[PDB]
Amino acid sequence: GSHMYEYPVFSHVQAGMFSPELRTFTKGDAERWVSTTKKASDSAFWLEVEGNSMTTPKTSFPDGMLILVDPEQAVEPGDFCIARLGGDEFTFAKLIRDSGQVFLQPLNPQYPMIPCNESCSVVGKVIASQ
Ligand SMILES: [Ca+2]
Ligand SMILES: [Ca+2]
Ligand SMILES: [Ca+2]
Ligand SMILES: [Ca+2]
Repeated sequence: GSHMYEYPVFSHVQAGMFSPELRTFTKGDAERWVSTTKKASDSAFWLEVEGNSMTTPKTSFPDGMLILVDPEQAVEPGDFCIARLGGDEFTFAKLIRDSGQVFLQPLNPQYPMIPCNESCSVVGKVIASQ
């Protein structure tokens, strides 16, 4: 007699003009809720992938896919995550170790890898998709 879960879907828009991979949360409550078997913290939420920066040329997050983000789970190289850059804008990428260096790597080679040091902090771990 297990249980299923449903988390809020949060909206976000392109942060800049020529950087679609950079997002910003929109003002407003959640209007949509998506279910999953994935047990997560009460801070967890979904984000709709909008674009192809995470679409591979076999893990791949095509445009339109929903991803479950849990701010309460620890992230390490190898995990996919949401990272805040600058303090207000965020991006969805794989956290990796490039020759010992920590970078955010989009799955679509067309987008640049970004260092995660000072103006970079992890928002949450991606733990599921729909
Ligand atoms: Ca909590
Ligand atoms: Ca779309
Ligand atoms: Ca570990
Ligand atoms: Ca899935």
